[PDB]
Formats: sequence, C-alpha cells, structure tokens
Amino acid sequence: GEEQKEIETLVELFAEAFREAKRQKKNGTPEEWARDAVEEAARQQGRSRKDVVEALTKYAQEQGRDELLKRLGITPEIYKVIQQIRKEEG
Amino acid sequence: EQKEIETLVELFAEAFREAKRQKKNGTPEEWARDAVEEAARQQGRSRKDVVEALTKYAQEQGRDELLKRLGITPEIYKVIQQIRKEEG
Repeated sequence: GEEQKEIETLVELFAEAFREAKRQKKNGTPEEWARDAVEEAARQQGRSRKDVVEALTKYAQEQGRDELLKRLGITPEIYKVIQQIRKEEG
Repeated sequence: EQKEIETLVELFAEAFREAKRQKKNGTPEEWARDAVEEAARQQGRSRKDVVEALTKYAQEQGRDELLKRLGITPEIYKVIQQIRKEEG
C-alpha cells in the first residue's frame, strides 16, 4: 500500500546515503555512517530522523533483517568469520 | 540432507552459546572458531563440513536465522535501535 511505498523510499534513501557515507569516510564507523545516513535521508524526503529509523525498523520486521543488510552492503561479522574459516579450510 | 544440516547448525549454535558463556569477554571470532571445532569434534567430521553446512543453511533459510540461534545482533542494527531510542 501507500505505507509500504513510503517505507521503501525512506529505506532506499537511507541505504544510498549509508553506502555513500561509507565511501566518503572509509575510516569512519558503522555508527558514524548510520547517523549521517539518517540525517541525510531525513532531509531529502523532508521527514524527521525518527521517521527514518521508524521505516528501517518496520522494513526489518516485515522483510527481514538480512534484507535490510543486503541493501546496506553489510555482511555481519560472524559470517565474515565463517567465510574466513571457509577460506582457511579450503 | 535437510536433517544433516539442521543438526550441524544446532551443534554449532549451542557450542557458540557455550563458548560465549565460557569466554564472556572474548570476541565473536573466538566463539565462532571454538564452535566450528567443537561441532566438528562432536560429529567426527572436518571443519570444512561445518562451515559449508553453515553457509548452505544461511543461503536456504536466510542470514538472520542463524544469528537468532547465536543470540547475535548485527552491529548496524544495534546502532539503528540506539538512534530510535534517542529519537524517542
């Protein structure tokens, strides 16, 4: 519905800004990038920062946590270690 | 095939929780490596079979399902929820 569309737009703007913040500030932290991205997506759509994390939370619950993570380009550390062991063994 | 992978994931998951209890100040990498060797020892199998079964389970069932069993929340989602707490 229209609510799904509003969520998708905020999620996409946040994921675009997060990937861009990671690119521009490579030595930053995931928290730094997420905070920049929330600020950025909020000013684009003309929404609050609360509205941004609201949508990200709704997206995670309705689509899955891994779905949001795929759009951010994030592999959880535990899988990074599983792939490293996989490479070590193989 | 399905039963073989779900049982390996079970062993790895409880070995991970166990390692996290025995090494509470350890890192996630130390726990995962302990659990891979643990599950391999329990079933008399190789380390490569364990992480392959993990990767296959994660691909068919999703990434966050294995993490739910580990009791691990990705760092980025702890960040999001921290911001949501602040905006509240």
